[PDB]
Order: sequence, then structure tokens, then C-alpha cells
Amino acid sequence: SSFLDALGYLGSLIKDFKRRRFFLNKAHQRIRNKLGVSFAERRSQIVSKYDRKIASARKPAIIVKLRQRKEKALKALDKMRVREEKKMIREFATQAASLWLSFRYEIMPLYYQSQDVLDVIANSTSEFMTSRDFVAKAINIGIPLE
Repeated sequence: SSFLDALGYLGSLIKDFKRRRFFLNKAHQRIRNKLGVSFAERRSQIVSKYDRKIASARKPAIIVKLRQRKEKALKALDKMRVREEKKMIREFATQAASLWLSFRYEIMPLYYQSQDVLDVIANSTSEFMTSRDFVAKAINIGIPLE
């Protein structure tokens, strides 16, 4: 009568873990939604630049050069966004490392008091009680008188 209800407080801890992971996950990839939007908008800026340049080109060599430049710019955008994918991976891994490892912090004590009550009960149980005595009751054998 102690651990009876002390063990119940872990549910608050479990729900809090869920809430923290919950709000991290909602926050994560949301900032990354915004980052993907920013990269798509910079790419749209590049696309607008090249479309205006091609519209004003009116020459075959200029058009081909602008095609090559647009290809190069899209490739640079893709490389930067791949580095960004690495960044999402690394950020999210760090976030999980930080927020999870908060789990052990108060998980390990509860388990420890669990061992405490366990071995206290074993103390109250494991006795192997005994009761001993000795005595010196002599043994007699009759002897022939002859």
C-alpha cells in the first residue's frame, strides 16, 4: 500500500511522453513543409527567370544555352534539396535521440522501486525457519550375571 498507487503515476508519464513526441512530430516536417515550400519557390523564381530569358531570347543558340542553364539550375536545386533531405534526417534523428532518452530518466527509478518492493516482499517471505534440539537419553542392555 504505497506502490499500489505509485505505479499508477507512470500513466501520467506515458501520456506526457506521447504528448511531447506528438508535438515534436507535428512541429517536425511542418517546418520542413515550409522549407520545401521555400525551395519550390526559389525554383519557381529560377523557372520564371529562364522563361523570361527564353521569351526574350528569339535566337537558337540563346535558347539552347538557356535550356542548359535551366537544367543546371534545376540540378543545383535538386542537390541542395538532397542536402536538405539529409538535414531532415539528421534533425529528426537528433530530436528522437533527445526526446526518447528522456524516457529512461524517470523510467529507471520506477523499476528500481519495483525491485525495492520485490526484495522487501522476498525478505518477508524467504525465511526457511527451523527449530532444533539435542538430548542424551542413554541406552541400556542387560548383561548376563554369570
